[PDB]
Amino acid sequence: EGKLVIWINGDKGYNGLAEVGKKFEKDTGIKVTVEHPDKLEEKFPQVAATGDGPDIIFWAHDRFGGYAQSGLLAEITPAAAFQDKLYPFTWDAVRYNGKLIAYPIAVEALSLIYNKDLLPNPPKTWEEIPALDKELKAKGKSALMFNLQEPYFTWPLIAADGGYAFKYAAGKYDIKDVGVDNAGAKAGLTFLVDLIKNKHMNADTDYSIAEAAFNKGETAMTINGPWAWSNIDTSAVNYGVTVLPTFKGQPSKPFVGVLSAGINAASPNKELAKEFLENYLLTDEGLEAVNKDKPLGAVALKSYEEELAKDPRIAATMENAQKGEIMPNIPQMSAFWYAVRTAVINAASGRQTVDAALAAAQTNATHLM
Amino acid sequence: GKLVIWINGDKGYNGLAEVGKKFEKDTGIKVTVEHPDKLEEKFPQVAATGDGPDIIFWAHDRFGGYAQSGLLAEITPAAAFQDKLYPFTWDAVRYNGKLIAYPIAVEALSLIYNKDLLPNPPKTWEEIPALDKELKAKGKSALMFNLQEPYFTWPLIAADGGYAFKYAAGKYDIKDVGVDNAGAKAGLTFLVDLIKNKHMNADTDYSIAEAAFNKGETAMTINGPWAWSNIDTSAVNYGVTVLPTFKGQPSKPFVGVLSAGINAASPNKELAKEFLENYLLTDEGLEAVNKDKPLGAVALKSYEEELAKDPRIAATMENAQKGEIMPNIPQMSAFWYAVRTAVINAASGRQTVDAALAAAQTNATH
Repeated sequence: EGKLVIWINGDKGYNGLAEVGKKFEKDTGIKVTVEHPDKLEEKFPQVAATGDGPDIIFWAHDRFGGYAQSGLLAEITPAAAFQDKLYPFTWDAVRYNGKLIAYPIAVEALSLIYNKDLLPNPPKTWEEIPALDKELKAKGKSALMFNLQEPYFTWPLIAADGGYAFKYAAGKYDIKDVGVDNAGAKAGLTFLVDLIKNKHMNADTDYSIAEAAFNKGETAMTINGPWAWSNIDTSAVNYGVTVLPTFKGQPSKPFVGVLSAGINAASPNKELAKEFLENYLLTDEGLEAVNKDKPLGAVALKSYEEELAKDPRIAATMENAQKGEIMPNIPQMSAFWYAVRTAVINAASGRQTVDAALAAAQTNATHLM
Repeated sequence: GKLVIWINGDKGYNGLAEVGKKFEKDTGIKVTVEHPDKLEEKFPQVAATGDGPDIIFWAHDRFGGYAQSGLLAEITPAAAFQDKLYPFTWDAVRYNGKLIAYPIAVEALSLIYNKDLLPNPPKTWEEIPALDKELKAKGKSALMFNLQEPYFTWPLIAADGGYAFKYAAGKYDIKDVGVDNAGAKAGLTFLVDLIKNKHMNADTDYSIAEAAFNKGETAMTINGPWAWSNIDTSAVNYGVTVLPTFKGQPSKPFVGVLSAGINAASPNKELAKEFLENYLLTDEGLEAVNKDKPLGAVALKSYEEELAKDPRIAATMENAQKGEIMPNIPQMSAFWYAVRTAVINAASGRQTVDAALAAAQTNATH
């Protein structure tokens, strides 16, 4: 019953795509049918939900937003290693309401096309076109002709100095929507409290107790960060560092801290700062110099991370970071931490149930704003 | 000219100074690396009188507060530079849709395990109770970590859908159309002026422009990869390049990304993913399609690097990176229709620039 029906426009290389289909079939036994029906982008929303639509549709990204609005497309979830194989801006094109809803294939935009016999070296600027046209008109030619009837062609110029269709409103933390009190949080906290109730952990275990027990070889596992590594290195323990365990088949989501270099808005040296950071520091040699002095852990620069991640501990830090959440960069985090500290302690000890501790934390977090 | 850099005393500040010294050797500009106590508290105190360091190093989360006070300069790296760092690290230094710092390093909790006690650690939290029973029979325990601090316990709590504050995704704002602002008027006025001064004709359309270029009557045109084959058939030896700037800013062509979507109702979603990821989005897969009918520039970096040996493709990609992604919402239909009318009417004598854009603003909205 497994098969793939693929829709692509008749002006694309659908025979080429079929050849890829045939390779798939040869490897998997699964038959791939490539079709190019007329009006396929109109037909798709008509048939897709009924159980007679294609499995895969190829079209320009802009139409997929409308499809996504109707819930016609499956959220895709490629691994980080796969996402990194495509240009970031192409993933931006297939994002809707913060979800990836397609795979990017190809990229098209307008360019400046010029006659090399008439103009061996074309102009850099729009402003130089009037004079260039005067010069060419003296030989009975013109500088520039393009389609003025269709805004697609004239928009690039119009947009240049601040024209736009729709303002993209940036993503934002919503401080009135706290998630300490939902089903997911209750499940995780209940598992934790149950580990305590069942005597697999003690409620009063803290940083030092855990560190000592691990470094003295009394416990098989601990949860900690790169700051703890050197203390373990000096111990007798042969340790590894790995991805955190899943809970209900989902990754554990540690908060991620990103050591960042900000440029003072009042600095008269902003161009120097940019030059230093981009071209001296954020290079393999620059990060190496810093790392050698005191380890950075995992780094944001791909080329150097690929070198550092030969150490599995660094690889694991990065893997956990990619599965985690970026620490929110807002003042209200203080209220969250305080409320949550209390909730876990009270649940861990039996002073409150899980539901009442999280309920109280939800109300405290919001009220402390 | 100089650079004073602040970084915490627990970081590799001597290493950073060595980088500073290399900068000085090349530029003649001295870099001073300092690690004052409480530097993250000091910065908003002295930056806000305007006498602080030029560069400050700290964890990204503190920079949100700084950015709220306008203490940090918006950074604008080129596309080629942004691509050198992991996307998610740029997300960490974004505030109100602006990049406010450069990401350096990445820190997170991991599972640390004793290889002599446990050569292969558990993949699941659920398997820990049984593992602990087994280890307790030898006088050991499975797992000990800091239960007092939510930083350490949150990973588990978050796993099944706990979160601090809902991040509401970025979104096109349909009540905010920008066809009628100073920038749009500037661009359109320059265009109308090209017409008024007889450097272009109001009536020029796709076919007229294509014919004139392909017959060697005009030095330049603006067009996409779809037009190339018709030029190839002409006598004209052509090049393809980056669009001209206007007021020293890039022309921003709309970018179309040919995309493959998976039907939400499909019972074959895992097959689709396998086909797309591991057969199609590879060099050999894209080559098969490309050989049949050219794709132009491609999203797959490894194959784009091969295709971009053709300067025309390189130029398409360069323009695409400087352009704007075509908004993926239905309301674009209203924008195009309104704007089509505005440009035609301004280009002709039929309306002024201001009145044509004003009418288009009102037509787009609704």
